[PDB]
Amino acid sequence: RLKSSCKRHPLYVDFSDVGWNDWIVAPPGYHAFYCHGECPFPLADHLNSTNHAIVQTLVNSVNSKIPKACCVPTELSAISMLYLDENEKVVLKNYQDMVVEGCGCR
Amino acid sequence: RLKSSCKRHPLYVDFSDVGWNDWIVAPPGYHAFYCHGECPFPLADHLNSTNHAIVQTLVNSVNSKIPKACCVPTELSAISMLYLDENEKVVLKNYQDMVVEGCGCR
Repeated sequence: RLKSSCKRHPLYVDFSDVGWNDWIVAPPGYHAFYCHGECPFPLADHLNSTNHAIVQTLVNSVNSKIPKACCVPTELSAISMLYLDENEKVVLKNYQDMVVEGCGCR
Repeated sequence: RLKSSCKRHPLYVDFSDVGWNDWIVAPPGYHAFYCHGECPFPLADHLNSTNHAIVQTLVNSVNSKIPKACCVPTELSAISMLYLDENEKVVLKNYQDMVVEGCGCR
């Protein structure tokens, strides 16, 4: 766990490995992706940072006791899941914030 | 840099230390705060996590090559700043995402 600038990485999630296939009927898993990568001080353009992230990035370069801005997901999307609630009812719900579309520094 | 659950920490930022007092007339600095703290697998309630964060937290507990959800700011607020643009014009602008109100796992 350590690499260049903040970016999106591939990550398929199998519901059976995380023990969710018990309640999630479908899909069996999904391409979720994830974010990772240092948020540099010279602030990459392409990479987006909130004003706070920028302020913190700068402070960090003049004082290291303060952490750099983290590389988290900034753009997400949803996926459908057919599952069974606590009462064994079959539900088809559209779950938000499941897939990482874009990454950024925050 | 290493502590318990994700939480907000105090952080005053002096524009002179980060070399911004040159263009920012006022204020001289401000209480920005910052976020830090591990995002545990048993997922603290009070602490908020996106669906993705939850999925990633879980994966992480069954595979460590994948990073835990990061502790970033989830609720921010703005502050006013009187500054001078590139043309030496005095501007009073309300800058968004400057202050960390709440923290979370993403």
